[PDB]
Amino acid sequence: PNEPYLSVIKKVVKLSIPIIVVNLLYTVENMISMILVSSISPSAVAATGFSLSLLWFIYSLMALSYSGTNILIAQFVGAKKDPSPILINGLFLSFLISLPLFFYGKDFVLFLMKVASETVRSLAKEYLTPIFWFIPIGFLTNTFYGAYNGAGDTKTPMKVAIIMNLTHIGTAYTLIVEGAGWGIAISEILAFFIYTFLLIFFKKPFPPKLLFKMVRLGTPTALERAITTLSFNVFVGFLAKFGDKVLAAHQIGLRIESISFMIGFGVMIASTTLAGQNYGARNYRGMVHAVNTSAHFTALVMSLTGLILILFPHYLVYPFSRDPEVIEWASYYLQIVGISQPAMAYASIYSGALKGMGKTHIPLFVNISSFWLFRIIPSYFLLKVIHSPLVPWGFMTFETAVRALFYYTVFKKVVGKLL
Amino acid sequence: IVNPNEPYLSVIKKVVKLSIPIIVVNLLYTVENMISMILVSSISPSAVAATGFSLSLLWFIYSLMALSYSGTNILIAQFVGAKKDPSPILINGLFLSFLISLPLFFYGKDFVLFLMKETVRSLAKEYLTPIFWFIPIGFLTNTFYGAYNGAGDTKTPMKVAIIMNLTHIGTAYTLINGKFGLPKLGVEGAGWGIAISEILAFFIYTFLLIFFKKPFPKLLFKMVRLGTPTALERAITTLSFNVFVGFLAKFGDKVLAAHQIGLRIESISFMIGFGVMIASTTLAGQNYGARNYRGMVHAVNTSAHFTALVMSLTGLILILFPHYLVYPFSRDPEVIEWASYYLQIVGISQPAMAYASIYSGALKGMGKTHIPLFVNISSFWLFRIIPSYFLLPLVPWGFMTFETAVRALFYYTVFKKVVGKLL
Repeated sequence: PNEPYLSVIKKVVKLSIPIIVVNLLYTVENMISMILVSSISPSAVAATGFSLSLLWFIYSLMALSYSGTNILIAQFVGAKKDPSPILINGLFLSFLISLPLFFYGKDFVLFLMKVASETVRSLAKEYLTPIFWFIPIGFLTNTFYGAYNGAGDTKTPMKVAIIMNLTHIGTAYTLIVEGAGWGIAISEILAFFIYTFLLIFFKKPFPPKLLFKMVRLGTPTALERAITTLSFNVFVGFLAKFGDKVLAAHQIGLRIESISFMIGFGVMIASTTLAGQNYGARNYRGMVHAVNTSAHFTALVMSLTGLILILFPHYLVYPFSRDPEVIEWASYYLQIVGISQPAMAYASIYSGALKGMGKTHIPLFVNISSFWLFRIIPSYFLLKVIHSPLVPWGFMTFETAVRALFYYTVFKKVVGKLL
Repeated sequence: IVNPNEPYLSVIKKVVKLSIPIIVVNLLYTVENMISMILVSSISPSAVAATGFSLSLLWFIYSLMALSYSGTNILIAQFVGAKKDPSPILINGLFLSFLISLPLFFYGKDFVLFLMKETVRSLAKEYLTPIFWFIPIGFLTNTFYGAYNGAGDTKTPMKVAIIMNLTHIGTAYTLINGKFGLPKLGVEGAGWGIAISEILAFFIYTFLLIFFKKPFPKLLFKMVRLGTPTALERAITTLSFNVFVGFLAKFGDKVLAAHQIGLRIESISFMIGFGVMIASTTLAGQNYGARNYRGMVHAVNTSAHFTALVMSLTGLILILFPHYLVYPFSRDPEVIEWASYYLQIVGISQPAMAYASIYSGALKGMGKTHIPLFVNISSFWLFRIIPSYFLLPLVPWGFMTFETAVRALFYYTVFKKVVGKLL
């Protein structure tokens, strides 16, 4: 409402560091899994990495189960209303939409893999056979992880994520390509049963025809994620035309940015929860200042981090790559993407804040509508003059800025009609 | 346009007066595609296969075509209904298709070859080179369509469709063969024959709005937010219906022939509902903006049951005489028995395809355009694709029927709970 800086960032950080921890644990989990399957064969690593980096399209439709619950429970707890009929319907919706992935889901993935090699797909079949048996289990765990975030108790998914990733890595270590998928499956079932023992017993998540609501709210994000993975695939294929050495540096820049993506996504889910609990309580002038201060602080954090990127180029990639004409490209990458990290703070906060406010159809109209018009398209037009990979990266950096002043200038006007 | 107490006959005469031009646009297109298939069938078998899979693929490519249509079909309906000036909507709807069709221009011709997984592909190349050349013109023409059925004037797109179809004889029959001494374009002829047909309609279409001021003389985010869910409804259902045809694909070509000919015999007795659906969209839009909610309900309630009677007669014809409808298209007997057993399963659902179509169009007029997205999708899996998976050729078809019958009682209750709370 009008509580000062320290007060609002205390209520933020204590519920945003847990999501940062969860996402960084996911990063560590997948890196250690890459290392675990690296001790098999380059073909096994190819299969595993391609099948994992391809699920961001299947493992991307659960934005219904996640968002349709996260958005509603925030406004319901904010308004002090019983947020019980959403957990039941949230779990029912997750289990309902996870079924078309149980059956014709892995076959869809094999179909997409055909469009690589043939042995790689046959090994990916072994890797995905146990994963798809417990896909509704993963949908339920995701609905839980999206419901605890709405009630303002992210420490519980933090603890459960520590448990789940430890179990994942341990079971994969024991069984190790099929055991690597058994790791995911067993981790998901264990985290799900832990959530169940926490739920019905000590009602810690919480103690019926809003399927319209959560469907209509989660469908836009379910779009955004998949239609962004495809778009970024086009943008990545842009770099494939000129050389394969520069091509493999974007896969390192992925992890370099991954920590900041995880931090911003944590402070995005947190700002989502905050904006939702203020909008539901009919406390709009509260969420204005709340997201304002959260953005002002996360922008300083991101300034510091993206400045680390600029000031320490090679001295973050030495363990990764150690050869000429590589440190140059990853370095120029970081130095170019260093500037556009505060903008990622603003574009994460404001977009996640509208999500909590209910404007879930806005992100795909600021992410997809930005993207092309300012990056990809202008580098798919200029790139016939300058034949160097600095064009897509510099345009990336400029476009994250103009996207960051999309969100800001579409936030001000949305709250105007509210007052 | 219809008041809350017109005696049914009064509107039943004023809905079949308006729906018939839409029915003639939907028909004659059937003849266009039939005659084009035959003309291409006059040459190579690979040409037949390539053209068939192209038109069945250009169904999906055209799913990004409703965004300009649904954006201008619905809006104008309300704008004309609420006696508000709908001209800027017209220009911002025409300029939208063009602007949004160049993504299909340039990188979009090889996209088809990409998705089509040898001579067959090369024949698709000499086919998808001149059509995509004038594809913005076709998008604009479909937007002109949309505008005309929205404003309530469907007879003009009827005449335009007639003249375009007549442009598919000559600029086709000739350009394929070569009576005019012109070189045999081969399959490419069937390309130009489509492309050229748009140009003609463009003239007539771009003529009336200047010379005769058509019927009449920012914020397109509205139009885009309306058109995107319809594009999803027509882009995801195509995909996911192929996941249902995989069910029947497990019995050989003799059942694929049954389903493929069912598509045809169906289509013949399909345009009725799609025409009345566009008409009911227009009616519900023109009454929603005019605050005539009771009259809107009365119109949709009367037209739904009238179309139910018509489709009951139609399904009865399909059930009583299936053998004679398949005799034109099949000589292998087992195919005959499968197609007859199929039409007896569809003809039942025919009356239930009137309520679905009418209520589907009706909720489009009154903004709510995400309804048919999560109504026609959450029904596939839940009722036709899964309950057929757990019981496995009459199981999948008999569940198709009752799915598009439970889609009736689902479209309705939503419609009634939405429209009773309008009052």
